[PDB]
Amino acid sequence: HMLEIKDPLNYEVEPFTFQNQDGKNVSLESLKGEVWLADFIFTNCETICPPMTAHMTDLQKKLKAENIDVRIISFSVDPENDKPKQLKKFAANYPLSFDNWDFLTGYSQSEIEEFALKSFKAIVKKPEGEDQVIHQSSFYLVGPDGKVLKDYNGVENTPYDDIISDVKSASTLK
Repeated sequence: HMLEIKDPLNYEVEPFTFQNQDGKNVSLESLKGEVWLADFIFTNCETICPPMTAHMTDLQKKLKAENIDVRIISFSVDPENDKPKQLKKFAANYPLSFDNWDFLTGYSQSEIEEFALKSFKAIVKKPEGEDQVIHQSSFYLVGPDGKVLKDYNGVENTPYDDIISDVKSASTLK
């Protein structure tokens, strides 16, 4: 045994309704039941170079097999300055497929705040990100209830299973 008997997570992402990069409305309603993948990023600074979305892009392939109605959601970090147009432009660089990939607006950080706080601690307002600034591109695997059950970090080094698990227990063992 090491980190106990592994790093089970249960990170409940509070349901809400969002608009995707198609201007199309989607809620957790459409995903709760399913094992849907999640991430969140900006693209505003950066030239495009590291394997940032590359992991997601690679997994988009696998997704065909997982498809059922699992979607890989990807919400905007600081959507006021970035905006879904930047995610679109970035998707025009990282050679990805909207195919079965819901890039979500979230809208103003006031809107994004409570959502991303509860869900992931991932707001931009008072904190800048004190972690999710430099080059993080962490996966979440969001379970059927809406609780996350695995993470990964793509570029390895800080897999985020371990951290989110530890935070899970430390919080109040969700």
